[PDB]
Amino acid sequence: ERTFQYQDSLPSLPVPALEESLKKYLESVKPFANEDEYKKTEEIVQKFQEGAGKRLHQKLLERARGKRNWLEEWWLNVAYLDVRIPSQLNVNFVGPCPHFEHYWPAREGTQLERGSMMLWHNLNYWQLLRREKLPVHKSGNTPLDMNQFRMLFSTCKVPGITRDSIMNYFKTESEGHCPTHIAVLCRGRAFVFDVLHEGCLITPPELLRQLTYIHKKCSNEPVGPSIAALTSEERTRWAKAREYLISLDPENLTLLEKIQTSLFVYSIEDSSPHATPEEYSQVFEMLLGGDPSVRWGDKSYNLISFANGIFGCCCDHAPYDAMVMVNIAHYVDERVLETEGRWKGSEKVRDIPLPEELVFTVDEKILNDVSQAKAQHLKAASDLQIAASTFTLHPDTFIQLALQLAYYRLHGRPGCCYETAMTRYFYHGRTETVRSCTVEAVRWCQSMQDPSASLLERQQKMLEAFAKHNKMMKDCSHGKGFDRHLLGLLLIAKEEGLPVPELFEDPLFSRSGGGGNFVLSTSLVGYLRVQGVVVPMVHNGYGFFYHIRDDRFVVACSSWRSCPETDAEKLVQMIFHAFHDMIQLMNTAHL
Repeated sequence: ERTFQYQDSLPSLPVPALEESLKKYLESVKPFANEDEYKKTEEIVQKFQEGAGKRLHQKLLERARGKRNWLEEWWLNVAYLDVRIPSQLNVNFVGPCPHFEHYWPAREGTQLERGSMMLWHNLNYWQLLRREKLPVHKSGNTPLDMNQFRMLFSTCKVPGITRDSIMNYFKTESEGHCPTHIAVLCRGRAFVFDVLHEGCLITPPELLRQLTYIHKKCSNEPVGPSIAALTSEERTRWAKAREYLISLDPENLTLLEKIQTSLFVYSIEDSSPHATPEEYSQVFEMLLGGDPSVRWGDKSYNLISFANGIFGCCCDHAPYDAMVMVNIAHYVDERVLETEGRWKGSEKVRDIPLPEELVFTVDEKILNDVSQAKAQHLKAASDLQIAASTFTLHPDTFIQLALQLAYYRLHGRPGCCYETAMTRYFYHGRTETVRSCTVEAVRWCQSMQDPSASLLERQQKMLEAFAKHNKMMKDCSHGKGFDRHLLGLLLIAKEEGLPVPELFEDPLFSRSGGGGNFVLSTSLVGYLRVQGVVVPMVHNGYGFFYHIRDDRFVVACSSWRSCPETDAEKLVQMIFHAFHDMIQLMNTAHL
């Protein structure tokens, strides 16, 4: 069995029935509307269903007739590439490598040694992928889309004036040649070297010589021009800075492309985030913040190495979602476990070429832009607050409802929530929105705060909330959600120069979360001991992510300090109490 052999067999992303989508939409706005607003929205939806919507839907069906995935290109552009805000901090997702839970606890002086092994395992993953030896993901006997794995290596975003682009240089052995070098960022400088020698992958001792060489060379020398810091800027500012940089010397483009085509970028940081099984929220913070001078925000996969032997991944969210990163990070975690975090092979170090430095041609203007880039990123990142803890009826639904209750208790109102739903059953399927803030969820939350509510009432309403969320998640992952569908209708109109339908201008459309206005941006990040996180979707909102183990729940929450109303730590404390109360309710109801 080969990694991508089922791709040509995957079913097309479906287009739900208009009526069902509009029914679900109407039901979703109830928690945020009074009688009048609801009646208004209902009439707007009815007219839409009878007129413009019916026509736009037909056009969407025609698009689907010619595309195995009618949403793919649109989603990439509208959700990522066209967005102008600095993506490195506000869009990229990060994930700490869980090796400090066992063999690699935080310890000064272990950066280079552990680093050599981190690269070795990551590269072995790449070899498996290139040979298509990576196991095909399946639900039962049904294969899932594996296309996102092509975006892990040799993939990089390139800034544009109005629209960025994704360059995917990866290729399996059957398709052709694939770049074989990695890029290392250190002290505002950049180096590259081939990972192959005489046909085989170089070993940890050899990789250690490369890293040691780079580290030692830069340590007692001033920080370089830090061109990488430009990747953390507002997208248009970076696009222009990139054009200017290239105008200074054609060769500069060659240097940029070398970074772009590298299997991945490895960053050497001199900071040491507190990272223990108990407290490691700081790893998330330095991963999203850090020193821009050694981070290539546009890279799909930027492996980060801290001074205390701690590691993490920072990824561009544009080409793929977090699960690919979770998979490789877990793969590495297993390798470290099986090897006791050591290289027990030959200590020989063959005579391989030393890393080559990419020396960019720069002038006073470029250096001023670089300076500006670093400053804006550091300032913006300093406003980020991260709270991470471990707590020890589908678990995902349980957590989603607990979050609803926690927010309800902490802020006194239902929080419109976005939960990622994967649609990998379909060709190049990525995600769909699950709206956790349902009428059922709110009714249950009210009963939990209702002194006159009987144990039986609370249990009954909670179960009804579970059932609703479960059905919702199932439909969404099966392509029957409605958020992407409505987006598609909107894009059909725009692409033809037709006006925006009134349904989207309706106050309830954005109050219910539409248009990227969810106060709670959430997602399960799997069951592989790896945790991921991104900043909130809105200034006065939260980012809440988690992963599930057979004996615990691990959560990571983000919020903006400049927003006095929100507090990531308090929300996490609140959800833990929520977990407690729900557990108690279930056990008591047990009887």
